Amino acid sequence: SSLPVPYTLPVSLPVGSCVIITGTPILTFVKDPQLEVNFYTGMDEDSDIAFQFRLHFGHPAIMNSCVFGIWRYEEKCYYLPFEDGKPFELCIYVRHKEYKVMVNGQRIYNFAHRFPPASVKMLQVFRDISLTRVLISD
Amino acid sequence: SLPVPYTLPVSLPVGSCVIITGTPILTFVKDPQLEVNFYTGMDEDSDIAFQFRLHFGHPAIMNSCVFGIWRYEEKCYYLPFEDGKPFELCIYVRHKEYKVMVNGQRIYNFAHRFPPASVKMLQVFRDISLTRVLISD
Repeated sequence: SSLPVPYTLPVSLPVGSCVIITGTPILTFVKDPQLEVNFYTGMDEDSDIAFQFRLHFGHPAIMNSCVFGIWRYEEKCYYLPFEDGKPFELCIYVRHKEYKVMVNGQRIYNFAHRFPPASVKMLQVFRDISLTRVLISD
Repeated sequence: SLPVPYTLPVSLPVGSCVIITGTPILTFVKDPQLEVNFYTGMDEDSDIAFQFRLHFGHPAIMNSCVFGIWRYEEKCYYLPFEDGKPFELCIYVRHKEYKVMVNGQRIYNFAHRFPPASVKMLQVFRDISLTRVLISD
């Protein structure tokens, strides 16, 4: 039913295209389960990354003390309410000057291009997910 | 709805529990959170023995890697549901630690950095409407 993880795919992502990534979080093996998506400008692991998207599936909780006006050593964890992950659709739409990032149809960010979109040659998707679909749409 | 910020003189001996209930407010700021401070005095310039900050959204972090060097991170929070479901935060005072529970789930044991007797004031604020604040034992 799925795709191997890590998943690597040569891609062309011109303006007007969209990367659609769907899957289910795996919340049972690591304390800070996350999704990582990389857009590489070449085919090697050596090459530059035009755009990395990392999404944490938990809620960060940060604890600390303030002594003599100075915050001290931070202690952090990720709160995971439900123990099954909510299936997600990540959509990265390529606009002329930005990537428009949507999670479950909700726009969360507009990331201004730091390389021309045509520089992207390869997509990588990995970490704490069961991968269902990866496609490039228009 | 209790006023926010909510500040309360408290005594938190071993065996007590701070119970805070409310519902997140997700519509005014991009990174809605809950902040709870245990102060060691009544002044706002008092020391904080324990702060608990919870982000109601999911952090998403974006960056580029150029010449092998990660560059400037851009961060945002994904806020699903519709609005946040109500929450219960329980901070149990044990002999050596606070046991932090969210919605009945123990998420963290924070070792005391001050004797719990040092705590004199509780403050609860940021992006919540507050329903109850009580100290039980």
